[PDB]
Amino acid sequence: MDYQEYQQFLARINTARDACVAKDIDVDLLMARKDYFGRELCKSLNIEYRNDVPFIDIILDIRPEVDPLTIDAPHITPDNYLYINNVLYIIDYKVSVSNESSVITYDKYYELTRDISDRLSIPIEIVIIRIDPVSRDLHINSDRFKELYPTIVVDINFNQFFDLKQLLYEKFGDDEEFLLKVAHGDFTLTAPWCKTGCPEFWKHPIYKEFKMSMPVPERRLFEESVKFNAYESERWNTNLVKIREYTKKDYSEHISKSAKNIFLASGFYKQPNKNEISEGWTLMVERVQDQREISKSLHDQKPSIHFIWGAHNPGNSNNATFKLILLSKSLQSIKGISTYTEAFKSLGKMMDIGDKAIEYEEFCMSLKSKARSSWKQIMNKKLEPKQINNALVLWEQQFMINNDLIDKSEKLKLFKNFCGIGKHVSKPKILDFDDANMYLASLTMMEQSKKILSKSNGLKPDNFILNEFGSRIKDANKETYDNMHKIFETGYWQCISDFSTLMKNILSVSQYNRHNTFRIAMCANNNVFAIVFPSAATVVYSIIVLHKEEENIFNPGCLHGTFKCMNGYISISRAIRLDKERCQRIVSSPGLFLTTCLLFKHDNPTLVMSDIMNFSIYTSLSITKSVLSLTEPARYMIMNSLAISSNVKDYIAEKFSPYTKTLFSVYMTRLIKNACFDAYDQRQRVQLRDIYLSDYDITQKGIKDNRELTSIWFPGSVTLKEYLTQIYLPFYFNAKGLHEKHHVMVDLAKTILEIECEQRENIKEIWSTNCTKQTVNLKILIHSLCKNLLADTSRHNHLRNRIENRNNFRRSITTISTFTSSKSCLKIGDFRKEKEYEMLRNAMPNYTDYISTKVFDRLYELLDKKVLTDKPVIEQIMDMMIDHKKFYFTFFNKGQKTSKDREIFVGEYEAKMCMYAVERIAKERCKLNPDEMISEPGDGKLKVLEQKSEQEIRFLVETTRQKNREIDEAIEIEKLSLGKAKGLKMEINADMSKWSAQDVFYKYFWLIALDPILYPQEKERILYFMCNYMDKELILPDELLFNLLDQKVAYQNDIIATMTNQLNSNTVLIKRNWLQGNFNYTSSYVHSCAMSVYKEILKEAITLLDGSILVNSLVHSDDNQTSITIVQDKMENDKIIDFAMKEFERACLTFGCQANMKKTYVTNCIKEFVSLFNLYGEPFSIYGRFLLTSVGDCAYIGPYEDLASRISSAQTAIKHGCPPSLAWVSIAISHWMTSLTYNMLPGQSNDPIDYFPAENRKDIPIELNGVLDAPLSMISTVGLESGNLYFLIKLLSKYTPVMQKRESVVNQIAEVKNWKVEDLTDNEIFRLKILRYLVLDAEMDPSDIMGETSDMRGRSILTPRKFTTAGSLRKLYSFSKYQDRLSSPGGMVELFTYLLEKPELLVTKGEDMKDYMESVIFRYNSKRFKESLSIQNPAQLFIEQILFSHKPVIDFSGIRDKYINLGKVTFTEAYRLLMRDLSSLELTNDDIQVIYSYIILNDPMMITIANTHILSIYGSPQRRMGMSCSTMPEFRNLKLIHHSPALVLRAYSKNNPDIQGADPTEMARDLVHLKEFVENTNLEEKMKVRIAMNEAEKGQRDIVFELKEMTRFYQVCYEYVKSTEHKIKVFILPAKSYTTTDFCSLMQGNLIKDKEWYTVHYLKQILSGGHKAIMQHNATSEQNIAFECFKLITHFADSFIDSLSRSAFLQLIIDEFSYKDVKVSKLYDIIKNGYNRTDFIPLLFRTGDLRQADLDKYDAMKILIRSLDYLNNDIFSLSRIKVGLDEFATIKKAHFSKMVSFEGPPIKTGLLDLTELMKSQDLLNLNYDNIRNSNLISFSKLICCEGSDNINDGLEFLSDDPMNFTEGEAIHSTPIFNIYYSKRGERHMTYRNAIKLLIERETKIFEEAFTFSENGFISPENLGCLEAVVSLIKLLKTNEWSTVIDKCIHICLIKNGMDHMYHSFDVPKCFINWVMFREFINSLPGTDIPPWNVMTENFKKKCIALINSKF
RNA sequence: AACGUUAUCUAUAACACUACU
RNA sequence: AUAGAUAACGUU
Ligand SMILES: [Mg+2]
Ligand SMILES: [Zn+2]
Repeated sequence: MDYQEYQQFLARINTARDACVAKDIDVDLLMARKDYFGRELCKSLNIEYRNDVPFIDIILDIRPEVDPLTIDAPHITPDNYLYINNVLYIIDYKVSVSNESSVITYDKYYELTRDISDRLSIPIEIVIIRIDPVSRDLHINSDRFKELYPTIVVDINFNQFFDLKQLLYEKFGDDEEFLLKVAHGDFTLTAPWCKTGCPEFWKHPIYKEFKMSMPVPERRLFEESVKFNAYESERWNTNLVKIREYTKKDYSEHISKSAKNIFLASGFYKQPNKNEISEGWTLMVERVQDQREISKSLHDQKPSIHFIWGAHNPGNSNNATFKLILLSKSLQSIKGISTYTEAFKSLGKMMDIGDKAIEYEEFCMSLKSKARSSWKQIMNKKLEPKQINNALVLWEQQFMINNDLIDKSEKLKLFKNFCGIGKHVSKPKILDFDDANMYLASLTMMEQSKKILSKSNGLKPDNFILNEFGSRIKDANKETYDNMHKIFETGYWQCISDFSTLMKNILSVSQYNRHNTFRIAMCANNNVFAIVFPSAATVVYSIIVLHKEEENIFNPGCLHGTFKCMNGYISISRAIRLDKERCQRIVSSPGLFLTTCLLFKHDNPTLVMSDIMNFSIYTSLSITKSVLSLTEPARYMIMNSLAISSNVKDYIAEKFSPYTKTLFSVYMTRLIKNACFDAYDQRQRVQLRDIYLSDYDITQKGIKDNRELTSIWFPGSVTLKEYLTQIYLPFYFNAKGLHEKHHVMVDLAKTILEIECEQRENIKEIWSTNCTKQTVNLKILIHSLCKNLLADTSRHNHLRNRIENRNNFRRSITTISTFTSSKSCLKIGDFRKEKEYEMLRNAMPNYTDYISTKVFDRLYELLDKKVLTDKPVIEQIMDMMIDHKKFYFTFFNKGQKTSKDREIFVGEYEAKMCMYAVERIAKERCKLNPDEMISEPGDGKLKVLEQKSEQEIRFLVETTRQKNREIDEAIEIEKLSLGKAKGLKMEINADMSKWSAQDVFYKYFWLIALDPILYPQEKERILYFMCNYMDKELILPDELLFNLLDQKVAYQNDIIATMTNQLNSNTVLIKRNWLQGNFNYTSSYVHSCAMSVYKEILKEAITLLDGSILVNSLVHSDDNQTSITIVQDKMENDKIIDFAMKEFERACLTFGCQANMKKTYVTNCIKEFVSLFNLYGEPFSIYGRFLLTSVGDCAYIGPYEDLASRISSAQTAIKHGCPPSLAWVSIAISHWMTSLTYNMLPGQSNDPIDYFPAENRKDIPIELNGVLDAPLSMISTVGLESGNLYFLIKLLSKYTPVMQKRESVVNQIAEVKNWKVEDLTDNEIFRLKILRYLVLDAEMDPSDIMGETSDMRGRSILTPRKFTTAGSLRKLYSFSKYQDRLSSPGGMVELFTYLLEKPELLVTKGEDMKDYMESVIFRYNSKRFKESLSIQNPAQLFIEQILFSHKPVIDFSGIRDKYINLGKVTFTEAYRLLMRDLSSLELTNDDIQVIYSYIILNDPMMITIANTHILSIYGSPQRRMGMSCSTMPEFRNLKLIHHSPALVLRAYSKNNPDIQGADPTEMARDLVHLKEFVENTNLEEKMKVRIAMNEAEKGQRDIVFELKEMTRFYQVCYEYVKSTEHKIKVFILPAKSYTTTDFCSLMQGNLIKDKEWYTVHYLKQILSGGHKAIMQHNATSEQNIAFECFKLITHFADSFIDSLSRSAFLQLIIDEFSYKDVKVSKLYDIIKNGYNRTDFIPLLFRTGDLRQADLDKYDAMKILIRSLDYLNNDIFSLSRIKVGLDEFATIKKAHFSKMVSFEGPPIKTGLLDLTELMKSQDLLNLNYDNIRNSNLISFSKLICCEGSDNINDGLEFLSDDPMNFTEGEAIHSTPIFNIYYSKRGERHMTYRNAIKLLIERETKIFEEAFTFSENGFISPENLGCLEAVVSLIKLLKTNEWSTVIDKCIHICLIKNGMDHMYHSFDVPKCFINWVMFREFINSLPGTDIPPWNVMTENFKKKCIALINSKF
């Protein structure tokens, strides 16, 4: 803070030019940070601030009476001291990331002060305060000091110092002397990881080819560089500098040529237009016709939607039996002849139950009841069909196939020709997407669908989502609620819901369907039925629709035929076969449909809901690859069309491959085709917003929001943000796993082998200068690598140690996560038995046998075979790099949502570890590189983009102004503007084609050869590794060989056979394709070096052009974002852009990369990078993806955790900028999906609303199948604790006393003991009982001082148990060993004893090979791990969870245990039993205290959230103008544990604080703290009692129970001992947030309303100083409230009040007002009797005081009161004072929006009441123009005349000093935009003058609005009319419109000087006769003045209504 | 499958819908 | 620089 110091340091940086003083200024910056932290800490702690006070001075201070010069005081200077309770404390402020400085300072101070403490007879306590800059976590060594001050609420931001340090580094980064000076140490290397190098590497054939490739000098340089040793040489850069100097000539020559190329460049770049697009489309259609088989028949189409629908019949019934009878009767009465009419009639006769409906119902209920009585399914009781009429009924809605009632030939025809059950090169058949007839048919189909579906439902729209979230959504936005109502009312919603429910029924009944039975499924609709035919898995079904009259059904091209029948027509759909995944997608479809509709329609009146519905119903239900082939390429086509420069034409001609098998696909293809042209047309209609820079931050930025762009998928006008949403969202409509393994595997192999062939036949040369494809310029690459390595190793000097520490190089193999997971891995060897396949090995000889096992099992096998050991991992990595000669790889399909899947490669363990080592080296190198982005954690790339955009905008504006100063001065001529400099902002968004396949691997070798921090032996070993790796062999998967060997017709041009010697071997040698994803960091790094070369080229070219350039290149892996800002005046921008693109391509090709010009594009402003956008400084993301993933897959273990998993996605959507109403929509959809999973919808069987005392499902807790209910900040912050938390806040608000109602949460939670339990309502009582007994433990006490937090306790209560099969588990070697141990006598008890001996292994990774083996063996005991190990189908789990809803699935024994002191139980019975049990329980005030203490008081985050909810106050709303990213601050600043939690647990397992890698004293402190926590929570005692009681109950030691209890104990300990986790969570907020309170305020204000956001401030200080698991019983202070109040008062008095009356006004407001319900006199008393008095010098001086000591302290911070009096005799400011002749002392500014928190008696000055001015909203702005252009309505609030004559005298009591006004200037750049900023206005513009102009203008307007009589306003008749109206308004009930009219007419009379008559106004004597009053008001000629007509007429209507209602 | 994350759960061991319609 | 399981996003 202290921004004055900020521009002081900025000026110092600007004037800085020497590296020898850069060190000094950096030290000064660090000292400034130190003293700023010290000042803030002292202010927080309410103590005096000192700075290095001498120790003798404090000795004298504490003991003045003792003589000096007798005890030798040490020369140490403590930062501060505190003497209380006869104890002295030494305080020092430290700002570091580690505690080394703190611990050494502690030791020194302690040792020095022991003797003084001994002699002075007073103990000395050393307190060291440490604050970590990146995360503001607090560290206090002394516990006694923490006891003295329980609450510490320090919260500050170091971002200013970080920015200044960044500026310093960028200003001096190139300076080598500066780099070596500021180095924190020297370059050192640890012991080499290996003792000997690899001598056989030099004879490797790959290295021979390498050597032959380079010319002789390069070979020599390489071979000496690989032998260079940094340790041996006197300088580590010697070889680097030598190589750089050698290559400097060639590098400079190439740079000079590339720069001088700019003149040759022409102005014709690759901008797209209609000609290119048309030619590309023609080429595309020609190519498609060549490849795909085009059809022109409508009958050849495939079903766009696998469904047919019809309206429901209200005339009929709804019972299931009646529906079945109606369906049978309809099927039995088919009229006409057709192919399958006889079969359908036979089916109708086949299920004819006759009139025996009751007997059939009895049978089905009996069977159902028998089934719903067992955990497992019933065996050995074979079912038998029962003959009811002519139907052999086997189960409810199931019918046996009776051959008697069906003809055999008809049966075979129906099953084969139609049903397809039982059946036995061409091209894919697609419809002509460009044929006019096909498009006409598509248009007709869509119009018919819209016509049928748009009809009203005819039924009430009541449903679960609306009922349970209407209030929340409507409060969020009324428009969204109305749109949802329109969605629900239409026929589209009914159709989609019926389809979903019917498809769910189909899925349910298809499980138990046999091969000779058929099922019937019904939905809510009485006309829609589904028939499910026998199956084997796949689901085969047909849809049947009964309708009164034909051609009235929704036919998405899937209707097989319509036939006449009784009471109308029956429509049969074609037989549909589907997979379970698509089945579940259809089931979940309604959520996707509703979300898509709401997202598309959100805030867009020009769009029509019908078109959005029509498009969404096809997008959501599209489960075919046809729409997949369209959604993906559309993004690139439309973006390139909108882009400034892109090669869209090629893309269309040789990439866009449409696959249109449906008419909807043709429609969407036409939509995309039109969108391309229309996007090219409208690219110039994008307009940027006006940047409101602040000279220290950028606010109100981004891109203007106006709808001019035509919408793509439907007619309408959309905003650019909405345009991007329409472009990008459809990609997320796709479904993953739509590829069939056969074809996708074949295509992946084809692509890989084709790339291999291309690289073998053509690519033979490695180094070239002409930029050959797949070639690298050697010289340039070497020079760039040398420069980048030098810079990186100069940045940090201990790189090798950091690499070893962070990547666990020293620790064991078992301590690395990636080596112990359960991912797939490959094993090679003689594995004949396990795989058994025989035909493959027999026919095909050369089979490199392989198997796919798990990583952890492979590691266990390797450890068992003694191949690997517990030695440091890196040594074993080197040993394996030498030993492992051969590498093998396999591949499979990722199953992504793209048109073509991305192949995924799996390698062996040895390759995994060696690649891990190399890639971690590269990653730790890249972490220092600013350009590298993978180093930045996830979601921080958005922040990087925002920072780059804002800094480049700043550079552009500054450079433009600086260059055009002279021209602007000359202007205030057209030729001068012509010759003035111009700006150009360009954004290149690029990706690289075939990043892994097409790459010169040799270029990485040099990156290792020139590496300094590697010893020559390590270099040799790594190079031998890569030489072996380039000889990798990819193994064809066994399935590919299976389906290739079973063709019987050889392929014409089989590349696989050619590479496999006609399938004679299953291994293919791959050389130049380093596998997909193996070397991300390495590749990325090299690309960053290439971007650095490009940056140098551009800078050199601009120097030749004599201009300014700023280039920012961001490189993730292959996706590159390059931003260029060029200011120059030589030639037009087109030549510059063409040159930039050409040289970008050249540089990208230089380093062996290849820019995908098809997907690479150029934009003026929009910067897309890894799916993150930055329109213009404004971050943006397509949050629709997270919204659509709300109904994704989940664990399906139980309702609560699935609700949690989907709320997770809802939260993630919120974090990306989703509006609150859409967030509620997503949450509601998630709740609906979870409810539908377990049949919990309202009215259904498992609906628990009836069984609980709840008005609606909101009252039921989440764990009891309730619904979420909390404000958005609650869910987004605490993560599902929001339910209980919000319930408790509601309780506090409802039941706390009025006096403490508005106090802090701590005061209320302490006063809770005074509640009357008899008042609580049942619902509340039930919820409190559930919290107290089901969640908490009864043994806890309200007097506890430390307790477990909600994070350390579970929440799930009801969890079904499924008797799942064991699985195969055969390939698992570790499983075989575990089974042998299990069969071994007494092995398990020995393993359990070992685990008890080291219990920390239960919750922490083992650090030893034996420990890892024991943990792996023990992990098999848990059935969950064994079940998860085998492959599973999420759809199968979902279906089984649906099916087992009614079976006893809840084990009530566990739920009973939770309360004091039979088998499985159903959900409904569980609810009944739980209510019966909780009825017997009881509550008391102590129980409520326990609940509140254990739920709220534990976590400081909970306290902060409760406070920010209770004390929130919302200010003036305003539209969201500029977004900005911000990370969430840590809510737990205090840290009680220092070591890592795993280390602390390891130490606590024993009692030895001294463990490996453990600091002794710090470890002892941590162990003491953990022991205190354990003994205070009684957790050890509770565990011991539990295990003892269980042992007594069983009679023998249930050892597994002991293991589980130990696991729970250590888990709770681990979660308590958690330090800061440094989670990276980014939120898009309307403003920048630095502190925690600012972040909370922005979050609260952003998530309340869609249209606008609010400014939120709190009545009291929300934060609380406490630890994670310690109850807090003390509130905070009020110092910050006083600070805010007095800052606001002083600044308001100075800015808006006349100087003469300022002191009197301040005295009065101190006298009687109060701020935030706190008397301002109390605040003045607090500030006066406080040590923070130097911040209020002017305020004190305006009341005298200051005791002559404040001046002394102020002088010490950087002089007599008598001087001050004369100096400030002139200056009348209340916040600004001048202590010296020029020295100025001021008070920090504050936002005026908090001013609403003031109240008191009115302050009447003249005709103005300043109290309303504080209470006002509009007139608090600082801009003169804003004040002068207000409305009379806002000013009207200030009118209090009581006998004034003129306006001027009353207005005299207003500030006459000139204020600031905002003015703007044009930027004159390629993207044209304005710049608005505030500056000091001249004298003639003041608050007085602004008020005068506003009042005169508004009074004239309102006067001419009320000139009723033609004579004039002052005419006697108009005066009489005004007297009449004032009499009327005074007599009748006061109205706000009446008051504003009265004030306006009164001020008009004041302006005309008629007030004396105004105060003489009365009821006219010529007029209580109300009838003639009505006559007169009805006679009033309401004028049509555009501003005033509305209020006048509304006033007239209100008055006439009131007078009518009066009588 | 590698990565970069983010958030959720931590048990000893033959049948759904059947609806405001 | 928790483990296990699951899910989602982005890159390869
Ligand atoms: Mg990209
Ligand atoms: Zn008056």
